[PDB]
Amino acid sequence: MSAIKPDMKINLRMEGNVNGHHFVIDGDGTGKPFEGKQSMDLEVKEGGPLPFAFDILTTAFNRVFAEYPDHIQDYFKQSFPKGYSWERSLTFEDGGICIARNDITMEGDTFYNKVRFHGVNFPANGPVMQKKTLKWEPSTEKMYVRDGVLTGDITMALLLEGNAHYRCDSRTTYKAKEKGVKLPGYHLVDHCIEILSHDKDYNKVKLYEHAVAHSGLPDN
Amino acid sequence: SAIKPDMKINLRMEGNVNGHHFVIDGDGTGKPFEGKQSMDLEVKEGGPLPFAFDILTTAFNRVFAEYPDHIQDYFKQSFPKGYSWERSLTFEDGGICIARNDITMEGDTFYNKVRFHGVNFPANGPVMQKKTLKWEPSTEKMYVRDGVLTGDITMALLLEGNAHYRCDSRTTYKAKEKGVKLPGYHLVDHCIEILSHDKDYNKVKLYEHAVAHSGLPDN
Amino acid sequence: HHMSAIKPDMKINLRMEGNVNGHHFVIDGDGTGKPFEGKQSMDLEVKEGGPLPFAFDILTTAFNRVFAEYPDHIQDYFKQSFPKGYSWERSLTFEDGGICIARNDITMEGDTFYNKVRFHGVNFPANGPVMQKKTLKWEPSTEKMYVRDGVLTGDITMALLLEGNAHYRCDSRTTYKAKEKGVKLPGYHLVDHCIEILSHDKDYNKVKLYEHAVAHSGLPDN
Amino acid sequence: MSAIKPDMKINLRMEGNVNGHHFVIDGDGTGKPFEGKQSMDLEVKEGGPLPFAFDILTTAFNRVFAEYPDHIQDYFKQSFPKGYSWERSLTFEDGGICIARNDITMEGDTFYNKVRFHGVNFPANGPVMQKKTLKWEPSTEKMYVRDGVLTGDITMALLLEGNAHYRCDSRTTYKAKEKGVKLPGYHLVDHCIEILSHDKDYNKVKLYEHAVAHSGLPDN
Ligand SMILES: O=S([O-])[O-]
Ligand SMILES: O=S([O-])[O-]
Ligand SMILES: O=S([O-])[O-]
Ligand SMILES: O=S([O-])[O-]
Repeated sequence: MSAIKPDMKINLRMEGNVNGHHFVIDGDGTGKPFEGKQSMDLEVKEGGPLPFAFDILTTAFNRVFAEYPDHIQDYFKQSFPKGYSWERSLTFEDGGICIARNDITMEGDTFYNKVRFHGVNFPANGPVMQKKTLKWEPSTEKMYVRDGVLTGDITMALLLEGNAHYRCDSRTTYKAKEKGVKLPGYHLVDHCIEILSHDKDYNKVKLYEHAVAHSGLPDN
Repeated sequence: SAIKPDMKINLRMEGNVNGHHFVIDGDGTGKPFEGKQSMDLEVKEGGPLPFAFDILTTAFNRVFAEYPDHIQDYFKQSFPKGYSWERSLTFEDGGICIARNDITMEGDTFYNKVRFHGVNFPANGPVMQKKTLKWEPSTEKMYVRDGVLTGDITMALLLEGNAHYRCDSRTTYKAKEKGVKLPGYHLVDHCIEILSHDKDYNKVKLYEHAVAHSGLPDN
Repeated sequence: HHMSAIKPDMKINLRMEGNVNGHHFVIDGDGTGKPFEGKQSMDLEVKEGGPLPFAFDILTTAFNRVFAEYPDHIQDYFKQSFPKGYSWERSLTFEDGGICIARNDITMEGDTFYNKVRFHGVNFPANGPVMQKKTLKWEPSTEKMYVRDGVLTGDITMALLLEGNAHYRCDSRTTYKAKEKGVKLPGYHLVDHCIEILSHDKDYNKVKLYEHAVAHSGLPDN
Repeated sequence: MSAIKPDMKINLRMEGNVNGHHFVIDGDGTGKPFEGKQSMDLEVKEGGPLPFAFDILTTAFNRVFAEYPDHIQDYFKQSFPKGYSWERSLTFEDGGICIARNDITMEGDTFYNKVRFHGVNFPANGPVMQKKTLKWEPSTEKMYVRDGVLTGDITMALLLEGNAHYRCDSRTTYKAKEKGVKLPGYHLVDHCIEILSHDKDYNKVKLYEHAVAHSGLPDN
């Protein structure tokens, strides 16, 4: 009966374009949906080595991996077996702007992800093209309903070389495939994403994320 | 050393939104180390306010935040000298607000010289029409930007009709005593609430609670 | 410093592949124009994805700055970018959250320019003017051309006229990069724009587009 | 039918607070409304010398000084003799944000301007606090009505040392004092502001503006 199982697999294919540079990246990972933890092994098939910081791709690599408590409606786990899809905009503080789409589907213990990524106006001397990023700092997403659609806004920062921070503002719009899926009320989703390991050219990447939902102070 | 477990709070706030001057006085208390604080507010001039009182609340001290041991408390170490902050509020309908505050301490009480200015609020907007309900809980991102500690918040106002209203805020904190160590990147959980008020919002009770943390998985 | 190889009467060969709100489409373009008068006209034709569930207007500026009246006192970065050609990247930010990215690779071969165009929009509200197709007209705008991070960049403040006398704000930044080296960067200058849909069918499967652009250096010398 | 003379005098006094620095500037000049030109001598009464770039203030130092054609409704000259007021937000690309107000009342032959200005969050090493600005480039104001109010949005740029540019996005709201003043349609207003002369620390500044209203191409 259960559409969401304790241990599930993740199959992902990304096709993208940043500043004209086409790229194709494959993923194959595992995760625990009810614990909000997933890990994935990536491998760029085309366009390696990448000319930009790999970090800007990480959040495009499923909120069905998040620990939802009882008092908050879990929109994403209720979206399967049919699945869902999202759209995202990434506005960086130095002009660089990205859009991204993902169409998620399920078969058995496996999620399938059709991911698209596009970025423009990234300056050559910028920390993205200079590859001076280190990690995404831990963040907190704001979930709320906007125009009948579950939307998530995140203020977010990249750690740069030299104790500097690089600002990125994101908006995601989630839409279930099935009709009649209960939209949740306002809530927060704490995030944490990390590159566990990589080779020199970032042709091989192991990514890990942890996400938890809550109602904020003083409920958490 | 300079901050007692219980403190008194005094706040004078003059402002202008859409050409409307106003003067508000605040007298309340709070326990800094526990991260909680309360305050009674009175519109001594400009009442009744033709705009939603909620936009003023965040202007009405991060020293009232529960900081752990593993995170540098830049605000509690800014005393007895005190500190200042500037702020910019950017609402989604075009309304822009700026604010500043000088925080001092003579004895056991906190003195706050706050100013507030807001422009370009739409007439039928949820602010000038008082369609707001409360500030939804948020998370401030603390990080050093150009040698100055900076807090950025994506906060949302709950409106009437189960709708939310966007506001992006950037605050720059500056300690008076030169030498106060800047903290690393960290988060500050926030929850603000109007506990009680009258019809025309002349007398208002405000309450806050702030907890600092390292985020996942250290929170 | 060399011959632009751009004759006063040029042709345009365009093909756009794009995605908006998950909806995929393919559009082809055929038109003519005069680079020295800063005027051009094109016949668009939705090959795939028709009919478009969104406003056609958001696509129109994606459908070449080589068609702009540049005075000889202002450096014409685009005309001197040929015969090698150039390419641009653009971000479109609407006031309701909708964000578009677009890029065009422009080449010249003989008498005709060629455009490989891509367009991507996200986060448009279901009841916004775009998805409801309540747009009417691109108001005349002025693009601010200047070198930024060693790259010629243009910033505009655009507005769509809606039904009911309302305006739909949009902020656009375009970056321009030449394929050949040695092309001189211009100083700050303005570019006046006026794009207009002259004719179309009901479902906008076939559209007739027109642009007129004139560069200048603002008051008082304009 | 508005009692606006071809040659008018301008009286002005600004009180402001940028970066915590309080200041007072007085202004006295003349202008030609139907030719859209105006000149003004400025004097720093308090706060001198200003620790920030003077250029960020000049845009605040009256749109009746704009040449309007006959096919465009001149909302500003139709607001007198009762006068009008405006509000403005200045958003810079580096985080610096300014608000500004002015109440304009006409007393016979002289225009009076009660101006207020406030600026926050300017980086210590930005071109403003370092005073690296050279001038405002000529721009174009997009006038249109939003929620029953005349509004102008401008993409303007400050020329910096080395011929770099410093972006600023601005929005102004105009409100006539008298009820039922006919709102104009979408039109453009070309601007140029130029500091003609100044003293060492900008305590005395000669300012000039030239504004012309039009309806864009091909009317240009
Ligand atoms: O970033 S780490 O905590 O996964
Ligand atoms: O803690 S308060 O929200 O009751
Ligand atoms: O308008 S002034 O810059 O000649
Ligand atoms: O160029 S005219 O047709 O707007």
